[PDB]
Amino acid sequence: TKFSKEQLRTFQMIHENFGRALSTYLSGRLRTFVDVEISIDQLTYEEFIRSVMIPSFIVIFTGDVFEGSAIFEMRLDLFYTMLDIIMGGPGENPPNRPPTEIETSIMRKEVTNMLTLLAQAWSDFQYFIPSIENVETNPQFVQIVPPNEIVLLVTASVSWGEFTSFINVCWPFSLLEPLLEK
Repeated sequence: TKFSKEQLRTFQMIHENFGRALSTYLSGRLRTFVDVEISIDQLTYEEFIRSVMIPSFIVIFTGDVFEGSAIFEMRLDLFYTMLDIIMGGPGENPPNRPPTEIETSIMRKEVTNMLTLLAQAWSDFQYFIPSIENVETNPQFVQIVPPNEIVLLVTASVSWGEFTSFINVCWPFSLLEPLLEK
């Protein structure tokens, strides 16, 4: 429904810390300097989901302590750039298609690492171990909460060279609400 002023301040700080960890992690994986800027916004789930590209890499995840799911979404340009470089290539001119089984297998591990960094960012406020529930490439098939429910959307602007892409983490209010006291 809404958040206190203290509450969004806490969330910004948590994810700014995630962002710094993400920058170091991605700088390692893409073997170049990767800048990460974190912004936070509050909007309806329908507004978020309609902003998502077809196709994308959409990972639905939860934690041992969460009653419900959250979303980790990565643009495919970043997905294939990372993937190519991780496999030994230049990261030049990425395709625009759903990933194959092989590519999903490799990049799921990367997402698992990044979710672990997200969990580490949260460690003072709420311990959790992330687990991946589902992976989709079309946001039409992603309806974790009702359209009008408010979500906290964490946007990571990822920039390297002349390129700039995005990773989003979507936290539904119904997931955060029982934790808002902390």
